[PDB]
Amino acid sequence: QAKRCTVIGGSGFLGQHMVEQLLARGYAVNVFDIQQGFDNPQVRFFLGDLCSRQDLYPALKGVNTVFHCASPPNKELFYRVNYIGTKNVIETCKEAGVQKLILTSSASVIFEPIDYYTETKILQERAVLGANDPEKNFLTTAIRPHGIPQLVPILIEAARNGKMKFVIGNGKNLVDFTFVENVVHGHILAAEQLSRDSTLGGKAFHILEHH
Amino acid sequence: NQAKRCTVIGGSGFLGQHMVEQLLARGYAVNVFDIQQGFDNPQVRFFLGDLCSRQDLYPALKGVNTVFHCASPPPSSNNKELFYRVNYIGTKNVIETCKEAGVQKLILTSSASVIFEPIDYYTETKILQERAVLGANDPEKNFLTTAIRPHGIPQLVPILIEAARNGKMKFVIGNGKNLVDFTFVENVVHGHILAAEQLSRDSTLGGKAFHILEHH
Repeated sequence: QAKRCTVIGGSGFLGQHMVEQLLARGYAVNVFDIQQGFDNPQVRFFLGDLCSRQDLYPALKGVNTVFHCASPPNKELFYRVNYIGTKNVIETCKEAGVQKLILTSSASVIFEPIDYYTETKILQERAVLGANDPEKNFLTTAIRPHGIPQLVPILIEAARNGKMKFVIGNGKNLVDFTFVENVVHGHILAAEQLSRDSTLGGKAFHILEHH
Repeated sequence: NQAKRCTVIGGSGFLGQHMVEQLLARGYAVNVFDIQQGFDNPQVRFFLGDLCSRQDLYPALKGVNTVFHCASPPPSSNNKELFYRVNYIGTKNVIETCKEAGVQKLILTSSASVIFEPIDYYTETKILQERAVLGANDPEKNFLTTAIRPHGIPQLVPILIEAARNGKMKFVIGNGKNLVDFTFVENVVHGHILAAEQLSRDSTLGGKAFHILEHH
């Protein structure tokens, strides 16, 4: 019964899709943002600032996964949204008895000049990854898609030990997917695979291609 | 400039095709070793023969700086021992001819499914082929090797790969505005090339496998 979830940034470019893919999978999606980006069926929309617990908790109690995707299109404007409000997303994900928080960070963070927007995406990710807590039944994960600047990682070493963990999917069904749709399929697969293996907990993750 | 000479073993193939077209754009000399002459262009010396023959192959490599190997049989063939011929033994012969001609770097085009360690004998040969190639990284001899692992030259596919704590994961930077236009194949070529132009700057990348991130 507990396969319910919630998207922060559902009014964004990616949240839109996140929800889309998520409903098809058979999921009671709840959307939380500051505006109403569009209308959709079977998705209770919640509105409010993410920095406020008081405007947020209504949107989280009941669900077992939170997809945090929020990001604006400026220090305080970048600091408060990605840092201050994420710490509140962490604080009230615990209160509302959520079990699985999936952060949508970037790929620029693998760079250790780095802009300020990315200064806040490392701060954010660390926060989210720091809060991994299998004991209090709270597993967090970060996912690094590129884009939604002018420097991007093309290739990543795959350690020859098999020391690195990796997420497996079935590409026979997603033969028709687009770039954005693969960013979502990434978030979801980790999400549902967190529910089996707590040792994805704490880990950032890059997305691979599939022809 | 005798450091821009380089050869695309398997250069008549679909990936090989694009490999040479892009490598001509950045001012490389390109021999091409394969079997047929595929789709030709009057700026390439298309050698050809047998991949496993020391002597078909040596003239194709003598004089050049960088070898780009991507000669793999179609995984659809399922001629079991063919995969063992071409991917394994052939590559060994690639490896030694590359040392027998003092070739500086070798970029092998691997398979993303070699990460799966009920698997195709194909992939098993693909793993053999990479341990060899990555096992011949002799920085002192100044022979440097890598393998790139593309996905579409299939029941299981790797969607996500753990990013390490810090430092224990190498990566190749690109300038991600000129390649929003590139097709998938064009980017995969731009991957091997950047690998190669970086194996010169840092000997750190030698002996290491790579996957291809999603973009554009």
